[PDB]
Amino acid sequence: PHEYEKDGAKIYVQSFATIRAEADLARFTPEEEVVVVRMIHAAGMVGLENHVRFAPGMAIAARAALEAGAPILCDARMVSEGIARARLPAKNEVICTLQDPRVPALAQEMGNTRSAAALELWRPKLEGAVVAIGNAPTALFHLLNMLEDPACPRPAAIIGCPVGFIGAAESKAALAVANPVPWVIVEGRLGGSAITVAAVNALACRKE
Amino acid sequence: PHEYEKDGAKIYVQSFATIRAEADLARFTPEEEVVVVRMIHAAGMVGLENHVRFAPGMAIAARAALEAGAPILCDARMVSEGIARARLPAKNEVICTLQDPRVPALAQEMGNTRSAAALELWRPKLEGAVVAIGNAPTALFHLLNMLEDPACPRPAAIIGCPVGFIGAAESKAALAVANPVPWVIVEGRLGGSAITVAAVNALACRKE
Ligand SMILES: C=CC/C1=C2/N[C@@](C)([C@@H]3N=C([C@H](C)C4=C(CCC(=O)O)C(C)(C)C(=N4)/C=C4N=C1[C@@](C)(CC(=O)O)[C@@H]\4CCC(=O)O)[C@](C)(CCC(=O)O)[C@H]3CC(=O)O)[C@@](C)(CC(=O)O)[C@@H]2CCC(=O)O
Ligand SMILES: C=CC/C1=C2/N[C@@](C)([C@@H]3N=C([C@H](C)C4=C(CCC(=O)O)C(C)(C)C(=N4)/C=C4N=C1[C@@](C)(CC(=O)O)[C@@H]\4CCC(=O)O)[C@](C)(CCC(=O)O)[C@H]3CC(=O)O)[C@@](C)(CC(=O)O)[C@@H]2CCC(=O)O
Repeated sequence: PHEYEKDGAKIYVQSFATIRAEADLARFTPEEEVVVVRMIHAAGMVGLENHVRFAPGMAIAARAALEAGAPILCDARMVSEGIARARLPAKNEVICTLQDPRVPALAQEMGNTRSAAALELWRPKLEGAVVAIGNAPTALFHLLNMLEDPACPRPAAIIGCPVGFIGAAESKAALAVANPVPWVIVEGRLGGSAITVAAVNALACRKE
Repeated sequence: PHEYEKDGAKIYVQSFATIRAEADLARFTPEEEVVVVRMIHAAGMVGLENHVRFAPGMAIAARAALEAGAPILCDARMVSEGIARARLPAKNEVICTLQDPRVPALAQEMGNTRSAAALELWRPKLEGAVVAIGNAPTALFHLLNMLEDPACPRPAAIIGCPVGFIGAAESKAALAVANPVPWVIVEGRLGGSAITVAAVNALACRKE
């Protein structure tokens, strides 16, 4: 038959070692470097690290908020499903409101996407949250506008990594310019649910 | 506030137009070209098309099996959750057995990963299925070995797009050399749940 490596704990260690032998990671602090390594792993793409940007302190702040029990608010089900329940340090809730039966009618009334309208339902869980946006640029731009009101609850951190051709690059450059709360992004068109998940999973647990 | 495009049906049309203006797509048949466009969209990466390979007839065969009610067997929950229930043409079942409570003990006894052991549970749904492997190279290599037995039920098609540094490229090159059933792959390290989902969603419905 076909022969191949079957020890997944070994596969992980090997993957990480290969990435650290090939990637240009010197500019990242130790807390940032672990996140980057996992994002590269998820993407299968050495070179990705030339596009990542963090606010000073973000990685430290996000791991603290998770260790304190913060929820994780996700734009898409592909993000919520990816988060490793085993790695969570404090029984953290993982939330996506996209399929709430109220979202189609709210989106029509707002003249916005479903991805964006569903963020309105995050309000009660937003104070101190870790935000994970892996898909929808409209969700990230709508979140920026939400946070321009001083009465809106404010998250602990935002992982802003939407992907794509229309809106994506612009929404991530606007996040970084606005600097509402500590943030990380993948500049340009690259991003997506896998990279976003990998960032959350890296931040959640001190072990790789 | 921040200004940005809010019509998602418009966003899609624009995304696709941008990809078709930039990407090198001439070698693909019309049925293949639609799949490729959606995979690029999901990845945010023009250039991806230089890595995609299809068996002759795969795209036609996979869309037929779906129109006939075939299930969709998925390695990972990030794949199963991504598939658009609205685009499915014939009430198709979407299945992932990874979290079955029998999988941890079966994997120990097989000396294999959970991703791989969970494929044993696909047997009753495998005849005529569309296989969507977006994550685990071990699952794809284990599937090849499964199919070396003439008694194993055989799928209609395989979308083989695992990602990563260890095993991934090798498992996809082995799929293509073995040619068990019609197939598509992303050669090398790139791949993942988003690209895989996008292939299934492109095949499921004739409208873009
Ligand atoms: C349609 C199914 C999945 C999907 C969705 N994507 C949706 C978020 C829709 N996808 C959207 C757009 C086309 C989208 C992208 C935007 C930028 C660009 O187009 O170049 C990018 C970000 C390039 C993009 N769509 C990418 C993707 N969309 C996809 C994928 C799988 C491609 C595809 O096959 O159509 C792929 C996944 C990217 C990732 O996880 O890394 C909608 C229309 C607007 C969101 C926005 O631009 O901010 C959105 C629907 C809505 O919110 O009203 C989803 C809810 C649709 C559904 O269930 O019918 C839905 C949510 C999936 C989830 O919850 O896992
Ligand atoms: C740990 C959580 C998610 C995850 C998983 N990935 C797993 C599949 C584990 N991931 C695995 C490996 C490290 C893996 C990769 C293989 C190649 C390489 O490492 O370079 C690649 C393919 C590079 C890889 N892992 C990539 C990814 N794994 C991930 C991600 C999100 C990265 C991360 O944060 O660890 C990312 C997603 C890629 C995508 O969707 O496009 C295990 C250990 C082996 C599978 C194999 O190599 O064939 C696997 C566990 C097992 O089957 O025994 C998961 C079941 C673990 C869990 O729940 O504890 C689990 C399944 C996720 C799902 O059902 O959505």
